[PDB]
Amino acid sequence: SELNIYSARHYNADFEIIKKFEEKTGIKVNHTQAKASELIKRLSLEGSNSPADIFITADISNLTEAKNLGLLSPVSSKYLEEFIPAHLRDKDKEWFAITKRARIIAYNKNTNIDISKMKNYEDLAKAEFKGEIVMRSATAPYSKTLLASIIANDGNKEAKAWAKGVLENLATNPKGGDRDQARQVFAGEAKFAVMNTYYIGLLKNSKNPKDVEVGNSLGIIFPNQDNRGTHINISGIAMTKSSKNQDAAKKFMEFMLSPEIQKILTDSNYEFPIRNDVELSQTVKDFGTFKEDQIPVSKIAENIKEAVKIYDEVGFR
Ligand SMILES: [Fe+3]
Repeated sequence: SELNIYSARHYNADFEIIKKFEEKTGIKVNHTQAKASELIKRLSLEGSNSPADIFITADISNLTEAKNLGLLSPVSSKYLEEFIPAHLRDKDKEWFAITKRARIIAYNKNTNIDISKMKNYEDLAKAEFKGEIVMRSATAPYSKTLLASIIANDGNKEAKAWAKGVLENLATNPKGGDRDQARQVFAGEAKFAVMNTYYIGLLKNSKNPKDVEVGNSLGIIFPNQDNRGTHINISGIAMTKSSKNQDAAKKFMEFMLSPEIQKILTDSNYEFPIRNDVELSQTVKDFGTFKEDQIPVSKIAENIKEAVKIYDEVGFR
């Protein structure tokens, strides 16, 4: 049992990546998957005695929460610092992006839909869109971090108004993740879905013909193009403080930023690579170009508590 990974990622593409690491290094990987909230509690209760070496997330704020709970340890790697831009890794060297993703607003491009008035995140909360929006639970990392970014940019008053309006505008109570919101848009149960870009790729390229149809129907609004740009989040990685296979851990972290693995992440999981010398997959190119929010993801995550607070006060959960 040579490397223990606790991962909140939820993608079949990761199995190939793991196997590739094992074949390269001879290290066997023990892969545990659960919700980030459950992995953080588990690392908290296991403490110093945890078998965990690596914590992997699909969200910045999950990494920062683990950090701020003393659950991680710094890794100083020339390899990671050379290929990951400073804005996409912890100043204190305890977490590191492996990919980027954008949380966008999707519509059914196989319909005539006026998207002229759905340009910014704030537009989701607008009375005119009552009954026309779908979004997953406020307890989801993607949901919490998106609201954190709205607080970071617009402050808590506007953020609360936004959360209230979104709640009031939901076509249905939240059910499932991003792909279920996409299915709702395909089916005509809602006009707009808040979702991550890579799910569009996963759907368009799915083994399931029904999901291919859903994916093929989706058009992308990259919100806030006229101003601050679209919300970016990261999938990221850290060494746990509990790590006893630290050699292997640092090897795996560097491996995640290697050319072939960054290529798999965009080719097979439709995410944006962190490395600036890896070609995007054709599906990802097809999402189109867009302006990104320039706020550091670390600063977003500083507003995570107020995000959970607001969602609670407004009546989510
Ligand atoms: Fe995801």
